Amino acid sequence: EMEKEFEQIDKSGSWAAIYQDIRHEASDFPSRVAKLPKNKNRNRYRDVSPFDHSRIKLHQEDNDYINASLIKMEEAQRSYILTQGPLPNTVGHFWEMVWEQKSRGVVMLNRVMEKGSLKCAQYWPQKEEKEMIFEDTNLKLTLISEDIKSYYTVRQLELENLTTQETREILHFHYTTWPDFGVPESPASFLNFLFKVRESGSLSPEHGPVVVHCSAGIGRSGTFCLADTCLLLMDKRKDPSSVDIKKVLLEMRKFRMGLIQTADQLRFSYLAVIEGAKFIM
Ligand SMILES: CN(C)c1ccncc1
Repeated sequence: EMEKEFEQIDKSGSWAAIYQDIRHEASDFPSRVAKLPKNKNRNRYRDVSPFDHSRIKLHQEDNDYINASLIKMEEAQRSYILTQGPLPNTVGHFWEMVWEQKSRGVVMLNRVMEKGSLKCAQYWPQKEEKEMIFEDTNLKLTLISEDIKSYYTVRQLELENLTTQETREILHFHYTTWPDFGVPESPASFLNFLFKVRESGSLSPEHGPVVVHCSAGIGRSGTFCLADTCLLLMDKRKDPSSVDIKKVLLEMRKFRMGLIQTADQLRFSYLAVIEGAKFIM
């Protein structure tokens, strides 16, 4: 059981050590398309690249590249698209990916400004009456409603394909209170937020995979997917204590590099799963 293993690593202060074992054990696959010089401007960080095997393609014949990975968890029957925070020049690409993959939800785990720098372009409208047109991808985006709570905001958006005049409702789940440094003290607000995304039906097999992002799409984004998958595996298995969080993280790293950036994020993920398991048992 991981609750016991938590006290072990904690009392022995071994988090840096576990985390390094995971670093060394993690898959390494080619990322050739990401490093093409034509794609340099489409990447927020030169050291964070999708693997060729798991990358999302845009359907535009011109240049199909976006910094986005499909994570398929076969036993949990859960998929996720992890992506970087959009750049000023890739906001149209982001929404074209959301349109093509038939996603129902976008989960955002960062503020647009953190530590006095832009972590992300402002890629959605701030006012009902000021909609956004992405000329490069022929899409229109409208704010329908916005529900601001203490720890997170939920927004209702209409995405319209100007080419075919089809429209879809997108839910934007924005966690607003992840601290600039370190991790939340308690995982309660994060778990609440994750249960709210689940309730929406954004994580359901009826729809395309949820799109999850922070700045790089590996740290906070990793914690989100890891917690959701582990909790779902605990519902599904005859013995819930058979779920090894290190095994699940390693399976997820076959699909995108660097998921969980720090030993703090690893500790927080254990804590989120352990606490979440109480609300599930
Ligand atoms: C490469 N990169 C992070 C950027 C591209 C375009 N505008 C601002 C930043």
